[PDB]
Amino acid sequence: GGPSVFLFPPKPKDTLMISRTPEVTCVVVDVSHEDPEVKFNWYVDGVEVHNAKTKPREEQYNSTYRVVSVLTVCHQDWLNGKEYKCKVSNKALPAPIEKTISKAKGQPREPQVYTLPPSREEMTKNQVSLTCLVKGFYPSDIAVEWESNGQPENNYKTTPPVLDSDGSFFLYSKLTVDKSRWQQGNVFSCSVMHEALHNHYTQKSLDKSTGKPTLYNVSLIMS
Amino acid sequence: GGPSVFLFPPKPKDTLMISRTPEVTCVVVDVSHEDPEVKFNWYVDGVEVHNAKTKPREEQYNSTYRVVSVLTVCHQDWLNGKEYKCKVSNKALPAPIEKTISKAKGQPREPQVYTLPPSREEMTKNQVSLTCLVKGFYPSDIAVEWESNGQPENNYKTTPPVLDSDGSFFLYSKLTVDKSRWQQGNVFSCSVMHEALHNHYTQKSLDKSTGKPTLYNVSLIMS
Amino acid sequence: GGPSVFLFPPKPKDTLMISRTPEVTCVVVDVSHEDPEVKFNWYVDGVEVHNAKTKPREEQYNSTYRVVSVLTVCHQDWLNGKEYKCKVSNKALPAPIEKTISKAKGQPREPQVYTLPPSREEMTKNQVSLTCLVKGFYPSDIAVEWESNGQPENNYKTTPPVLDSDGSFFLYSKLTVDKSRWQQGNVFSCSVMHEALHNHYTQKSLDKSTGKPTLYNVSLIMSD
Repeated sequence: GGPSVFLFPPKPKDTLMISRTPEVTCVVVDVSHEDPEVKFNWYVDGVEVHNAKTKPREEQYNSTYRVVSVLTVCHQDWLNGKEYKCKVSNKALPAPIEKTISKAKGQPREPQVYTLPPSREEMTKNQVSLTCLVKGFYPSDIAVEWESNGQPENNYKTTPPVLDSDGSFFLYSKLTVDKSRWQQGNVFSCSVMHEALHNHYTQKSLDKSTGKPTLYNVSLIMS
Repeated sequence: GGPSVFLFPPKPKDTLMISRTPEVTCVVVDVSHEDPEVKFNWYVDGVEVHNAKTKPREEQYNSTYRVVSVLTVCHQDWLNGKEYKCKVSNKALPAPIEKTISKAKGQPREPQVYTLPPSREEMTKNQVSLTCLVKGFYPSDIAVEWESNGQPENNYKTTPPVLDSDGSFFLYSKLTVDKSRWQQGNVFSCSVMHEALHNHYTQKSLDKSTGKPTLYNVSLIMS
Repeated sequence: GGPSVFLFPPKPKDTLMISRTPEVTCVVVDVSHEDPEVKFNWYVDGVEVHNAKTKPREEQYNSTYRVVSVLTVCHQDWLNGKEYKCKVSNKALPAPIEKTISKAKGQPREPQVYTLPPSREEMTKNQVSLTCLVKGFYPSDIAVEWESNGQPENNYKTTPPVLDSDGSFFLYSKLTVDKSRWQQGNVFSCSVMHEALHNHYTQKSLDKSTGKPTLYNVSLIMSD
């Protein structure tokens, strides 16, 4: 098998709340220069799709030759768990290689999201870090975005999911903001989007005064 | 006999979010008995669509034939506000009739969502009323839902949108609950889905913490 | 072709206000211009009234005429719930059409009125909104009005009544004002008028204080 097939699965974030149609690419890399032409076929539930698209070939700095294809896929189709196959045939390869993509067949798990107020030591520094974690989701396809007024901040960072003993997944998201803005009591939240969650959207509000509502500052004066 | 043709827009809750399927339909009422079969044609921007289907006709109490045709739509297709054409052609009908359905054009305005605690006089009664209002949205298409941490409820009523002095619509939603769960400190969240909102979703939660006393307290002195 | 008579029941605020008690409106549209004569009849409790009032017809572009007529009758007579009948006769209609209008029949219920103070998040906005909700009134006849002793408020918002699960009705009244006026402890109330309510008037004034345990934030002074 001379030519190789590189499959790019659709972005888990893209298939969520509608921004653009997710794209899956069945790129053909390591194509021999003797026979640049490649035969490409479809397999979707036994019926060929009518939205076939192709892109011009690109030649890299090295000897590797790539052929790239693009698609449009409806959001509801991916959630249905349909089976997809892109078949690549070439003269150089003796027999075709099979790489089939489909949604994971696992039991959905409802995830839980929590927020942690910054520590006192972080108050010493000029930057304040806000952390929120999401845990208990069996599928690895999830999105977390720190949402504020107007355009969301791009400073947020998300760690990859880590497997747990129970078989679920957990991850953290950290956002660094200015120290001065923290005392203003601005609203902060990290929206978590998962397929198991209701409406695929959940939000948790984090505020300085929400950590502890206990009454304070009691003064007594005796003559 | 010249049957009447009625057009209906898809439910917004179908359109703005993913899993629920939005279908467009153009219904016919008072179809002549001579030709019960009615020819329906679906056009999207002047393009034929093969995915549209028509349910079989049924006989009603008023002896009037009703034929319903549904066409699947994409969320981005309705977001772009593309024109849809329903063409009705019948043997009894002397001339086919074409109807156009399109999204209303307007300036998207971000709505503000607030929650009001129950009144002191109202909490004495067995039933407790929780109100969540959304204001300042120019389009008339908006969805309001009530839920808690456990599961969504169903005893919620949403008032129809009404005009304002500026022109932006505003409305309220009321949920009736028991005092036993309300006094235990249960979160209640109203979710608003609007086109102008970020990710077409915005949740506002209540933890019965409204009217938190200030940190400062009145000093006590002795004479 | 044939004229169509639309039913406009009296607005309960019209019944409540002294000046507009007697007015009852019959409205007819799609009147053919070929026939100039219009016959109007009022049947109160099954009998004809001697006096009548009818304004001149209004011309419409689409070969139609609008006829509005006013009948005078005591407000207490309408409050009794007796049926009223409007008859409109014209040459275009082969036979006269009789329309019956009456108040909704049902068990009267005493409505409940509650005011809500503005949320903390709203003082960010320049304009502050006050809400007064009414609920649990089976009849659709209700009148909610915002009132202040210093000066009546120009702004007034009211949603249409919404049917409840038990069969009653509920709605809200909204008043937007300035932050300074609300902070200065201005007196606001939502007068509610219903047929079942005693004296047909209920006032629920809203106070500036939110009932928080600490609002003074000023050290007290002891004097013996």
